[PDB]
Amino acid sequence: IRPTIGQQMETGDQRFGDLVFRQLAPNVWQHTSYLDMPGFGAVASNGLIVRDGGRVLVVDTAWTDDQTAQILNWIKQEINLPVALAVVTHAHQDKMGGMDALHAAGIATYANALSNQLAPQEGMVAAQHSLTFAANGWVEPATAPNFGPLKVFYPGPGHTSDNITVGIDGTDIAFGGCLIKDSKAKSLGNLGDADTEHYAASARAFGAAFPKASMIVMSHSAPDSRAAITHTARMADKLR
Amino acid sequence: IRPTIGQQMETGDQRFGDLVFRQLAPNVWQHTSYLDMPGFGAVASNGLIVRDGGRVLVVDTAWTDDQTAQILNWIKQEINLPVALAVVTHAHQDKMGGMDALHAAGIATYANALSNQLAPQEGMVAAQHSLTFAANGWVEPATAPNFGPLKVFYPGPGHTSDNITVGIDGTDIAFGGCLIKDSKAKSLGNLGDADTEHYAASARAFGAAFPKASMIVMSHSAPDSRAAITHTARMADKLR
Ligand SMILES: CC1(C)S[C@H]([C@H](NC(=O)[C@H](N)c2ccc(O)cc2)C(=O)O)N[C@H]1C(=O)O
Ligand SMILES: CC1(C)S[C@H]([C@H](NC(=O)[C@H](N)c2ccc(O)cc2)C(=O)O)N[C@H]1C(=O)O
Ligand SMILES: [Zn+2]
Ligand SMILES: [Zn+2]
Ligand SMILES: [Zn+2]
Ligand SMILES: [Zn+2]
Ligand SMILES: [Zn+2]
Repeated sequence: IRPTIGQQMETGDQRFGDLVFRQLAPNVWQHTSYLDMPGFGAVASNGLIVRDGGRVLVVDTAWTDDQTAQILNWIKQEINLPVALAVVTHAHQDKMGGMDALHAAGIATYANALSNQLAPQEGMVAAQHSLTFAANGWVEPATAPNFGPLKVFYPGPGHTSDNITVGIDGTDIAFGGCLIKDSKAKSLGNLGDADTEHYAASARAFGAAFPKASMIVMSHSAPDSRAAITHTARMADKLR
Repeated sequence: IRPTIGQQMETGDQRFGDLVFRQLAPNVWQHTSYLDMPGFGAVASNGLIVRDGGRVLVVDTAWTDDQTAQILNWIKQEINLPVALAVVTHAHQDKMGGMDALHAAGIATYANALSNQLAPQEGMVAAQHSLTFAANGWVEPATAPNFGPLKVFYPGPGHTSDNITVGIDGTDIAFGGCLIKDSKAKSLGNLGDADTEHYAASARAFGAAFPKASMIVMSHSAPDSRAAITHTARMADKLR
């Protein structure tokens, strides 16, 4: 409802069960789910839903299996196309807590190989398939077959060592997950698993990988301008 | 000759210019090079040389180009066979400081894709080829072509997020690089770039990957028993 961390609801948001959905482009929506921590309040987390070529592609789970099943039910009601695959952007609960729900639904799942290696240690179910990356950060194409417009980029260690990012070709949208914070953020969030030496370069690498995108989507704020990238990088410069 | 950090010279060590070489098995030698730190003395770093029939394989550079050129000169004098390739075990100076000497010699160089992505940020030159890894840490074989007895394993983040390890097939030797400290060590060394949460599991994963290796080679101590692995993991348990 009214998160302690994460954006508030605004015009253009559709409530569906315990989740919120917002259309960002003709074929792209943002999903938002909430983890209610007793004595603290709710923490919102955002991911994406993309319609491409008669199928739906999901970026990130919700915090829980039940919330992720609700995402799939929203897709069934609003889009009514098969969900071909999901990409999850690192091995933490806000991005991978709902993997079992995707697997039960027959959806193929993909994550950075390192995310799958870390997953059990982080309390997560690993994805079924591992993405690997060139030294320049771009996904190795044979590991990401039939990805439609999704352009998957590993920017380097930052929020975690395994964090990946996703652009949507043909749109104005790029997704930074938990790496990118908004242009008005006062902190970089949870740095407990973070690489404070390399964070700034990784944020800048994300910006340079998706130079055209004007709508920067992220895990814990509303979509922002490219100022979110510059601000995240400058905040991260202070950690070195 | 007498490092402040690293093993001292014992019987069976051959001094060659500024470096020290020790035969570990009929076809395996340890190379040792020294970085003199002003007011502190020398820090030794160890890598390996492996003969595989009519060719030689190298694990890790020395600290500098000139020291690495001396490794190549020792190989020429003592073995007199071509170096087919080198594998470097993460993007820090002790393991990658001499890349330029390998390249000048025409030696094909390999590192974790992440090491190559970090190298420019660490003041290193990237290797010319990238290794990638499965979700259980084993190298993808197509990325390690014609590696002979070198069995490359990524154990998870520990000393750094990119650290890799190498078993020598057909021997009882496995190389832990800077991840593993000796059985008598009191500290884990430089933890500035370390993953303190995952270190213990990564050290144990290295041991489980090479369960019959009885001689554990590491960057800054003489070859040790498997107690190097178990003691490293025990110290790392304390970081969590
Ligand atoms: C919004 C954050 C500060 S929390 C989240 C994440 N942690 C969890 O998913 C944990 N499971 C968790 C545990 C307790 C709790 O109350 C809430 C979350 C992380 O550690 O990165 N991402 C962060 C970020 O993007 O900065
Ligand atoms: C033996 C260590 C403690 S230093 C080495 C490495 N650092 C360097 O290569 C740096 N270039 C460097 C900078 C200043 C200096 O005085 C010496 C070395 C690292 O940071 O991991 N590996 C460590 C380890 O294995 O624990
Ligand atoms: Zn996270
Ligand atoms: Zn987050
Ligand atoms: Zn963690
Ligand atoms: Zn190091
Ligand atoms: Zn070292």
